Amino acid sequence: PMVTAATSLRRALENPDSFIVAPGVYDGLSARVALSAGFDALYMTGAGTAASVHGQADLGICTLNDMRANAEMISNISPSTPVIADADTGYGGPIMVARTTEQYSRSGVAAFHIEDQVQTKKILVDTDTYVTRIRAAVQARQRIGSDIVVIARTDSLQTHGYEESVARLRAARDAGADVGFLEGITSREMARQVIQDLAGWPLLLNMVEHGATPSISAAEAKEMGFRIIIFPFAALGPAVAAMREAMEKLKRDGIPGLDKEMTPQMLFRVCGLDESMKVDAQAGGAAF
Amino acid sequence: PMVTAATSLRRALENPDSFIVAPGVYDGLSARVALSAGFDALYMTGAGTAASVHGQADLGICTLNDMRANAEMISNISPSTPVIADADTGYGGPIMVARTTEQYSRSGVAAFHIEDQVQTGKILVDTDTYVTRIRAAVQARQRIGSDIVVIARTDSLQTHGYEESVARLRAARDAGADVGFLEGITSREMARQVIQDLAGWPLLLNMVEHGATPSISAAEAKEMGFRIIIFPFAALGPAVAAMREAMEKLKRDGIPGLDKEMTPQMLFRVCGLDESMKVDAQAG
Amino acid sequence: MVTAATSLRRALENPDSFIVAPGVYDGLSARVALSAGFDALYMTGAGTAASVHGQADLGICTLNDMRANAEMISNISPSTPVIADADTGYGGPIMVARTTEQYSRSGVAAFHIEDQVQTKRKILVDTDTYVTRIRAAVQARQRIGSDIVVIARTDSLQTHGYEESVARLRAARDAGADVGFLEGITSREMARQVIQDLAGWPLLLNMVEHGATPSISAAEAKEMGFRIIIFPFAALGPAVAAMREAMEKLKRDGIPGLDKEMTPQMLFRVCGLDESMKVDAQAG
Amino acid sequence: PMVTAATSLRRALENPDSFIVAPGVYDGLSARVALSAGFDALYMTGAGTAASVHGQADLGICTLNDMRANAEMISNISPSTPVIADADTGYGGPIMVARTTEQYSRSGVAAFHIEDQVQTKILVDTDTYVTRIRAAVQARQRIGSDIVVIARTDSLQTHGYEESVARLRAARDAGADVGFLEGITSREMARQVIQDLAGWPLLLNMVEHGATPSISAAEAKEMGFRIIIFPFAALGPAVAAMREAMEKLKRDGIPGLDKEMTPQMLFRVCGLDESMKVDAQAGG
Ligand SMILES: [Mg+2]
Ligand SMILES: [Mg+2]
Ligand SMILES: [Mg+2]
Ligand SMILES: [Mg+2]
Repeated sequence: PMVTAATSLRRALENPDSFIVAPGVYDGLSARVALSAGFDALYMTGAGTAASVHGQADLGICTLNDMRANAEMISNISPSTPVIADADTGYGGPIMVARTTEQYSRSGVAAFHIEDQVQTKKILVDTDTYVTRIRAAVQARQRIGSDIVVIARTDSLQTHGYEESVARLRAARDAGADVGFLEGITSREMARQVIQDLAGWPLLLNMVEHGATPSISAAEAKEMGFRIIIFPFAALGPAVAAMREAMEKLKRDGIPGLDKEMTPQMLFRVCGLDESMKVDAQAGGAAF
Repeated sequence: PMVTAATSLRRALENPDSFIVAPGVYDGLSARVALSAGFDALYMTGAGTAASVHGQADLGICTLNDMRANAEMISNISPSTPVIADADTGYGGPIMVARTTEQYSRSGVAAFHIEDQVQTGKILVDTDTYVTRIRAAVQARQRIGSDIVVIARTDSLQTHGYEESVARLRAARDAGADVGFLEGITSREMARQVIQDLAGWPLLLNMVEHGATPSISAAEAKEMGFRIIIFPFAALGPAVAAMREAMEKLKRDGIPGLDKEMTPQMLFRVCGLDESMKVDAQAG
Repeated sequence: MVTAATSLRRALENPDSFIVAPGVYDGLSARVALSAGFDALYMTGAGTAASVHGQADLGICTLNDMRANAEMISNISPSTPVIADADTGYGGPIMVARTTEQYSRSGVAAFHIEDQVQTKRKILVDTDTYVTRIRAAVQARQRIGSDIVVIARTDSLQTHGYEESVARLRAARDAGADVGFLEGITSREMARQVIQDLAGWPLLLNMVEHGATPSISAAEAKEMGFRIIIFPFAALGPAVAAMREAMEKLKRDGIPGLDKEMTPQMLFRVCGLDESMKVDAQAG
Repeated sequence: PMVTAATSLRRALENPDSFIVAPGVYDGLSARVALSAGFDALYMTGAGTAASVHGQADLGICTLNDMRANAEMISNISPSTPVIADADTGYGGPIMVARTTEQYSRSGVAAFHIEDQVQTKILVDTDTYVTRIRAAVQARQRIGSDIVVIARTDSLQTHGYEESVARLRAARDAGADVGFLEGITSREMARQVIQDLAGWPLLLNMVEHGATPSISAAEAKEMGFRIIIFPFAALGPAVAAMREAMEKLKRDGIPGLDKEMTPQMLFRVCGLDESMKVDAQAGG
């Protein structure tokens, strides 16, 4: 039988000693680089999928199709490594939440977050309608015997302020969500409070540096009491800076002038050539 | 009415003076970042497509669906910037070579390259099979009236040597292909020779450094007489070295330590936010 | 390079042309309608939902799903106009713009956008949000020089009344729409009344039988002054009733018992094997 | 603990008493319609996929992407019901056969077939064909998938019976679960193959009016087959019905569809009530 990295994530979350550190990846390449560096979890950023798949800002231009194709691909690079995937607002009503839940599960996604924003347009949907997306996800994975981890995100902080944020989290905890995600915590003090306010329920810190949140390392998050830290820009920021200074060097020099170690063979190795080659060798033949 | 950058690439190649630099791009970011640097053609690498879309080596794992979708979105980031796309071996026989051709045209691809390998090393098909692909591609764009530039590429140098490569390319030239492409050129002298051996007919140099070919710059390639130069790992080697570095620093420190400017807003404006905002604003 | 969007556009500026488009949901139903002699086709979203997804018409189809099926049907016979459901444009003006650009590149002759909320959890959006949709579509096609015909549909007849329905149809006309589409017309006096309320603007009749709408045949509808009549269930209804009977009979017998002309050779002929064979012979 | 119909099928096939009867379905409609007729296995046909998804003959036009998506939609209408899908030649070499196998597994497909034709009737040598079967088996062992590997040979009309048998023995020995002699030409050949490969599950393709005699499910079972498929069960009826309705609509200018043939009815055939329960349970 098939196993998923949902089940080992779930099992690590039911354990108070485990802390999940998941760099933000957005494509095959970033996923391979992060895995080679020895990360035991990855986070598929939706801002990065929008940037890579469509070359757009994150304005809600990825469909279910895009987002699931990208999460399934990242989940199956290393199937025993948990992937936490953005799932925006679930791509419609409860029928669409269920469909997303089932498709992410079949794809081997370990966890996905679902938020309280309006599909289209930060504009928010009433709490009732939000818990409706939560319930439909929990019931969907329940129908298919899936251990996928439901993360409940709330984008209500700046809009409606701390207590309303904590209210909407608690409503989603009561409707079955496995983890809470307060977007844009504004101080270390608010991060300690929310751990205490939703005591005993796992929480996820979103660590995008240089924004509403002070810079909190993974050892410090763990000690404040979070259960997951994600860094959605760990790969994007570096990649964009280097591609820009590489492009400009090419435009000056007329040749990329890459280090003698960036052979194409090496980039196929980063992408698991050796493993493909033994998959081909094992089937008999041949081509290598 | 409705316009493709194949027409304009096409006329550049007709001007004996135009020299085309196409850096290698693989996704929406690399594409956006290269257009921001001021480049006037792009090159969609299929190795880069296999690495980004699937996380795999360049081993023929991308389907026509896969490649056609990545090339349509890169092509429509800047619809007036010619895009040159890997089309591999045209994704099957004549019927599939024609779908690939029609699907790339509708999508506004400016040029694509078809090679002489099995689908499917390196390992080669015969000149008659290879020319059937080339003729399927030409006759298909003629039926729909597409100006898409058909690039005939050969991988026969390593196995069969120089005269075999040249004759495969003459065979393709005679079947209608607009540009030649001798892959894996092994010396400066052979670069000078192919150009004169196929005088009159424009040629593409694939410049992936530190492989089979000496390191030739845009400037040395235009002296030799190439009409197009491409740099497939131009976005992708820099992105890999930078991510690897950032990940093993994040592993040691427990925090990215990103430069103050690498913010999500930075990325949004790199990805054409101010224009997305104008579109919405203009609709009401 | 041409699309049927152009020819449908001038068919609609010429006052004597009337468009008869039977509902088609996959490539088979498209090939069968074309063979019957039909000069236009209508891609039902109801049917697309049922076929690609095996689901009721519940807003479960994505722009990815609708656009693939619309490109395919449009390109079975590129010179025959295809009118495609485009639901609510799959989001805000940013998505409405993508939808228009993608259908245009796809060869799709005409598409329709409505005033329902994208995601229920009939419920409509206000008129300004609706007009924003229609405006995003006109502007999007104008930027890329696309002739794709923009059909403004309203589902407000039941929820708001006929006077409101007419006001939303006039507000869509003012925003640049090419054709209007009152959904669910309840009588012929209302039919003749909408044609007159929006005099000089072409209107589309949705003729799904046994609904809110009396039975109006292509000729009567032309005579009244409609310029397009669609029959979304023309293929779906007969396909479903016959497959259900075939299956129950196979369940009873243990063998299908099909007519001797129900063969894989008849299928392939239906689905243009002779032309696929002309194409492959040509490349050789 | 997420479960797949591959497990129940593979376990049924270990139990001699079990006989598998599956009609051919090509899309969500024809699959809803067969399931409602009481069937407990479904066959996804490749010729019907090409005709529905692409509008084309069964010519090698479908891609892994086309074929895996239609397969996952069909498996997931009734996930406890086993679905046998076509997999052509597995879409490349060991690497693509393995992707095909992984992706089919994750989609809930219960069994698939891989045959011995060239990717692009012309056959590949036994060794190459066995490499695919072996790559299928090893791919699914690696992920712990119970997916059923069916080995198909199309060698009969080109090489005759004894070559056919040699190819299934070689697929068998490499790990395939079931054998599929395409185009069996008599009742005697049918008993001879079942026998020559005793104790190895066989499948009978039953497409009436071809080279195979009409053999019903009951007779196939009595013979020794473990699986009977009816690829054309839904295609034949669908095409004839639509043709006839299309021609009638052309003459009459109105479908004149039966009073039963409505949206409500389609939406019920495609699971409307179950969609509404799911909604009411969410809200809550
Ligand atoms: Mg998001
Ligand atoms: Mg390639
Ligand atoms: Mg619709
Ligand atoms: Mg097939």
